[PDB]
Amino acid sequence: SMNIYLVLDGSDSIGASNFTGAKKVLVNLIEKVASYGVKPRYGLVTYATYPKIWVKVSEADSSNADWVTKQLNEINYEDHKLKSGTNTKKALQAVYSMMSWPGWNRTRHVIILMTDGLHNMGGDPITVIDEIRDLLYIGKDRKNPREDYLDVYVFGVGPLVNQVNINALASKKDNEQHVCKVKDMECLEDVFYQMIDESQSLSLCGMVWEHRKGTDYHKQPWQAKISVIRKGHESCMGAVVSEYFVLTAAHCFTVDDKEHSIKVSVGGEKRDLEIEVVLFHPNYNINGKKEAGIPEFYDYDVALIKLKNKLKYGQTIRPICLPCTEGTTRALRLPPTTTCQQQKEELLPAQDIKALFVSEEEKKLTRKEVYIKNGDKKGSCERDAQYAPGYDKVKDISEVVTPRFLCTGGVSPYADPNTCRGDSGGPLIVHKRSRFIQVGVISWGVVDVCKRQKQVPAHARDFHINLFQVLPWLKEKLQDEDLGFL
Ligand SMILES: *C(=O)c1ccc(NC(=N)N)cc1
Ligand SMILES: [Mg+2]
Ligand code: NA
Ligand code: NA
Ligand code: NA
Ligand code: NA
Ligand code: NA
Ligand code: NA
Repeated sequence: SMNIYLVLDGSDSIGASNFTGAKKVLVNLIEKVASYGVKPRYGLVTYATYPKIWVKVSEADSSNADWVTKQLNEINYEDHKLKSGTNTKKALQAVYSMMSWPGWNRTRHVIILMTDGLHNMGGDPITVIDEIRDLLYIGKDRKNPREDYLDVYVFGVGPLVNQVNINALASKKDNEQHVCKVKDMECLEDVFYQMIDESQSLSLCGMVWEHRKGTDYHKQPWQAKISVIRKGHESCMGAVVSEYFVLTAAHCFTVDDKEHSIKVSVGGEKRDLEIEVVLFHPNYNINGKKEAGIPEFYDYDVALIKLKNKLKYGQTIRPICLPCTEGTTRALRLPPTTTCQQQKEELLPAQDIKALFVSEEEKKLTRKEVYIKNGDKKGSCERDAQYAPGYDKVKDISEVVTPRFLCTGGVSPYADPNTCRGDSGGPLIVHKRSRFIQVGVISWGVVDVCKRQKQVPAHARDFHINLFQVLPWLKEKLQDEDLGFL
């Protein structure tokens, strides 16, 4: 159990612009905490001469991150009156009231105070912290000091901050920093990682460690690089979907590729991983429609690689969320009664869908933003497939562009970058609730525009396998991977 008390100075010396900026910091904090699957109870207080309580921890809705964010969003600087005074002592007493009683020893308390430290009313605020420590039995007995149950963070607001007062109120813990200037984004970023336990979220799909010290492996933890030694060697990308499986494209391999010639690499490890076997989608067949004028048919272009050794999740090796699983429901912060159709309506709505994929560019991994044409622009994106090499004589183009495909690329609504051969097998991702959900697998394209090319044609479209359209296979092959498919 955890309680987070947001206390915002709304006095005269803060000013409108910086008061709003302060809320932004808090809004972003709530969002990031929620993204980690953590559900604390929130206290929301603004103050000047007196405190104004917007949210109390005892309220049932205090643990609803959307509701709290809504409250914070509605708070207007001018709402808080009597700005000529600044009584920080009182602000902390309001927090004291939320803790006092008319399993307590199991609740952790985190106070986040945003002020310039210039109180000109009431006594010394330090006194209240002392009362709070006493109330929570902290620093009273060795072997049970319970220092872990309280954290007092003070974020200095504005250009004219009184460093001494701010330092005085903040917790004092070894190897930790509890004081930050609001504009010092490095410090604020470090605070988060001192507050939330990374361990409690290792089993969560679509998670990324976003710290500034992070590497490409940290930013794309699910990313797997696949090598096939043959003839000309093959290179494909893939995504970790479970401790044993990596999802990629079927065309990356042939029935003539032997297990030992296929190596997988993850997490920035120097070593390669050995595979047990490749599971091609049963309906995949690149020569299945030659008669219809389709030299290579990419329908059902997906495959699951079962590794020999089970992976262990860490900040450089994590699974990406898959459609219609309980993991994606939680990642989206939706009730347990959510259905596959509902996740679909949320992830793949009938419109241009903001999405992204990853592309290696000379050792480094980069994110490419694209738009999935799933609205009244879809038919046009698909028809451009008629301009693909070897597809000039396909009778009905909808015979090559099956319902299994998602379509991206083009100049509308935006100039979409294109996938390169090396990106094939990689995941087409949707970024929601600060989490990453895989909606497709990079398969093929119409125009060869890879270095990425200068300017590309308006018909340079790319196709990807819609995971929603191969769910029965994913659910069947991954039934024992504890992913909780719906
Ligand atoms: C994957 O192997 C892949 C993806 C996209 C393309 N683009 C084009 N053929 N234009 C090729 C290969
Ligand atoms: Mg003031
Ligand atoms: Na709400
Ligand atoms: Na002690
Ligand atoms: Na950890
Ligand atoms: Na480390
Ligand atoms: Na659930
Ligand atoms: Na769909």
